[PDB]
Amino acid sequence: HMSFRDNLKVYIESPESYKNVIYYDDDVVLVRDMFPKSKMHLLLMTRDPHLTHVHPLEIMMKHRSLVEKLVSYVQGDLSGLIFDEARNCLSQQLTNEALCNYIKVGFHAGPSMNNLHLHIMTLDHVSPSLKNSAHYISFTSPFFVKIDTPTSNLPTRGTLTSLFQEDLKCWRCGETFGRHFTKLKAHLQEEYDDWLDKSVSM
Ligand SMILES: [Zn+2]
Repeated sequence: HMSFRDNLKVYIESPESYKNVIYYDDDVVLVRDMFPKSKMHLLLMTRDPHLTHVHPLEIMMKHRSLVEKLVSYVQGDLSGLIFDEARNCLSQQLTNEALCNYIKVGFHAGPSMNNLHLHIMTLDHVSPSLKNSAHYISFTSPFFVKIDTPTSNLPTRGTLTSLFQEDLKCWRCGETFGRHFTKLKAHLQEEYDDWLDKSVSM
């Protein structure tokens, strides 16, 4: 397991060693992504050696126990922690109320790291580390498998390549930008400021 794709393995082996880790116990580790693709971008990782290397699509289909445990952490145990993190990344003026509708949770259909990781992130996609269409698309299309996706609605592996070829479009308003990733980025910034302006008075 010496591929760079195995680099997450350190967080579940020795979570006590990394400042990036904001919660762990015997079962899971909540860690900040080192290349955040939104203002807040966290990963929830199982520490189970027999689950960490299972593909997320096989997890969704055949490991509901784990799915339910992860959800219980996100929506229960760690909810307050995640909202506080969001306030640190966005604005302290934001309520859990407003943040709840500004966060998404799910797996990549074709992860790039080998250890199972659930993405927990704000919707903005305003971040320096979002650098190409593939990044953006991987979070705003069916390639992002929302944790509440029914098994019957899981994406087909074969058809996954075609998503990354399509014009860029804003997730919030649907405006398209062709392949002008740079124009998309400027617009995402505009969308975030708008959401933030509306939301801080609430
Ligand atoms: Zn828009």
